[PDB]
Amino acid sequence: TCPFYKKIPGTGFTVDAFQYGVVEGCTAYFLTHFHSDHYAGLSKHFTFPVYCSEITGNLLKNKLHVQEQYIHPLPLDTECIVNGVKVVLLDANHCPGAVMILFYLPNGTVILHTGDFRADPSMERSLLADQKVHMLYLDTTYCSPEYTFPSQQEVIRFAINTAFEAVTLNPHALVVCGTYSIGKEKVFLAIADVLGSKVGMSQEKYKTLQCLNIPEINSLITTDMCSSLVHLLPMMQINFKGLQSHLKKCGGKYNQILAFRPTGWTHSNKFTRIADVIPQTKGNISIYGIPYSEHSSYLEMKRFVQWLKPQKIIPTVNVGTWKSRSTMEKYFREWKLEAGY
Ligand code: NI
Repeated sequence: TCPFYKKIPGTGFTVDAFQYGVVEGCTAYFLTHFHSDHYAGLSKHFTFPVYCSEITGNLLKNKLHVQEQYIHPLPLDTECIVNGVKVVLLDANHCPGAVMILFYLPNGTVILHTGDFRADPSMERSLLADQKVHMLYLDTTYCSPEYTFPSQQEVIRFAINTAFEAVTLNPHALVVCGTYSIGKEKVFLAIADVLGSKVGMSQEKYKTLQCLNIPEINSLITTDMCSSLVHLLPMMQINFKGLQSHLKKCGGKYNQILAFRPTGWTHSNKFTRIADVIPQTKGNISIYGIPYSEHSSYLEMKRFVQWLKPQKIIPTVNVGTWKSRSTMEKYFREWKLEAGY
C-alpha cells in the first residue's frame, strides 16, 4: 500500500505515488520529476489531476501520452493555490524539470518535500529563506559520510579536457556517452561543444531532449549519427562487447572509442581524486566511469538541513531496512545537536 512518507498530512495530497492504484482520499497527485521509480504507473489512462513543472508536463504528454486535461503545470518560484492549499515549486538541482514542493497547511504548518535534489547554497536564498519549515521530507540517497564527490563543474572540466586531448591526438576516435534517463545532459553537451560536433542519438532520445526547454537545443543535438562524432547510447551498451559492436556499425569511419559512464558514487571515491581517475581499456576501446552526481553528497545534505533547522525529518530513500533507518536517525540527531536546534 502507499507508504506514509508519500502522503502529505492535512491535505488530500500524495507525492510520487502513482503505482498503488487509487490512493483512497487523494484529491491531487504531485510528480516531482520524470524518473521511472517516481512516475511508475502513469499512462494515457490516468484520470486524476497531476501537478508538476512545465518540463515534466511536456514529458507526460509526449512520452507517456497522458491527456492534457489532467496535466496541471505550475511555474516555479510562484505562490499557487491547489484545492485550497498554497504551494510553491522550487528548483531541485536534480534533472531537468525536477522540483521541490513547499506546502502551507491551513493550520499554519509548513512542509518541504525535496523530491530528488542536490543541495546547494543557492537554495538558502530562494523563497525558503522567508519562513520556517516544520517538516522536511528528505532525499537521503547518499546519507552516509563515505559519500563524498567532486563538484559538477570539476567533473565536466575533466571530461572536456580528456575528450579534447584524445580526439586531437586521433581525429579518427569516436566519443560515446551512456544514458538511461533524463539528467546529466551537461556531460555529453559540454564534450560535443569543445569538439564542434552535435550529439547524435536515437529518434526516441532526441524526442525526449526536445521536451526539456534547453536553449538552442536544435543547434546541439541531431538524429544523424553519420555527421556526429559524439554518440549517445543506452547505458546497457557501455561495455566492451557493446562498444566493439557499435564500432563495426560505423563502417570504418572510426578506429578508436573513448566512452564515458556517468555513475553516481563508486568506492574509488574514498581513495581517488578526479585528477587521478583512469579508464578500463581493451584494444582500441577505453571506458571512463566519472562521478557526476545529481544527488546531494553527505556534507551538502548536512549543510542544507543544519541551515533549514526543521522540527521533524522524514527520509524518502533507503527506508526499506531497519539498519538503514536507524543509521540515518543517528546522523539527524548528531546534526541537530551540533547546530543547536
Ligand atoms: Ni531522480
